[PDB]
Amino acid sequence: PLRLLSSVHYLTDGELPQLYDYPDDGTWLRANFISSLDGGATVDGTSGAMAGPGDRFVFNLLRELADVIVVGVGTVRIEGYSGVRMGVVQRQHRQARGQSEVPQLAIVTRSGRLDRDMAVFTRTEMAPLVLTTTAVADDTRQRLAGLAEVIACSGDDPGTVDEAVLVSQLAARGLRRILTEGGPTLLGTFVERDVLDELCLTIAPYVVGGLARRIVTGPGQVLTRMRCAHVLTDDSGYLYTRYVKT
Ligand SMILES: NC(=O)C1=CN([C@@H]2O[C@H](COP(=O)(O)OP(=O)(O)OC[C@H]3O[C@@H](n4cnc5c(N)ncnc54)[C@H](OP(=O)(O)O)[C@@H]3O)[C@@H](O)[C@H]2O)C=CC1
Ligand SMILES: CCc1nc(N)nc(N)c1C#C[C@H](C)c1cc(-c2ccncc2)ccc1OC
Repeated sequence: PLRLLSSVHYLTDGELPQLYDYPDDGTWLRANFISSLDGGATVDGTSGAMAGPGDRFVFNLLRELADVIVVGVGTVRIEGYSGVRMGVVQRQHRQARGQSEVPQLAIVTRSGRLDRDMAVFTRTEMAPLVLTTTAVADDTRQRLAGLAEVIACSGDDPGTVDEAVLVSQLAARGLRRILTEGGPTLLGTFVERDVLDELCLTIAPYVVGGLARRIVTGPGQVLTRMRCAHVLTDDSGYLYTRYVKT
């Protein structure tokens, strides 16, 4: 029943994006996270310490393929969260794929409490989207006029975000190829409401002890079965995996 894996195939620079192709139609919510061997998501608050050149490469490539990046407000506040920086060649490939110069950025909040002076608003080329509830949308739209387009993503309850609606709200705006990179609360909701189509997980060859939290936090408890689509590796021992529901 058991089969041993090993490096069978070197990936040319055009084969690697075909592995991470989005579906030709429909909407698709992809998660990219990185994790240690013992399920540690962070090393002293950062996740950048476990990320080597390999992971970074896949990380930027995934950004290059996305119409939009969804991020929770907690992650966006953290020390050195930039605006999405597309290099000159990345912008080229995106144009050849008919996408815009840079992927759009969507910030999720239930509270609507974002500042006019946040890092995310200030040095991003293009004005980010704010995904929040019906309850707070209008006041948030006012408080951030000229910084962000504020979009209500409530379903049946005006006091919260319905994650399936969030996703549909993005598709509505031609932003059907979605990517999320954190934080663990947002991913938590995406998993609990079962709207996560695909998980891209980097397994860093480290153990970090028991202090770090997982790539997912929250009260949720589910058993979502996924299919292994591929596993990649480099000389440093990392595993770059792709899993699809169901
Ligand atoms: N796994 C990794 O690799 C990552 C690890 N981290 C680490 O984890 C910590 C941050 O964790 P967290 O604060 O959970 O990161 P988040 O990005 O998940 O911040 C979550 C915020 O998003 C808003 N929100 C509103 N509706 C939703 C919804 N439906 N789903 C999700 N979020 C929603 C809330 O903001 P409001 O309160 O305004 O409603 C909530 O507080 C940091 O210490 C950082 O070091 C950070 C990034 C990625
Ligand atoms: C590159 C790290 C990383 N790898 C993988 N496989 N999945 C992820 N979700 C993240 C991540 C991350 C968080 C969002 C993050 C990355 C980076 C970052 C990404 C790429 N190069 C330098 C920094 C900076 C700040 C960050 O949070 C504050």
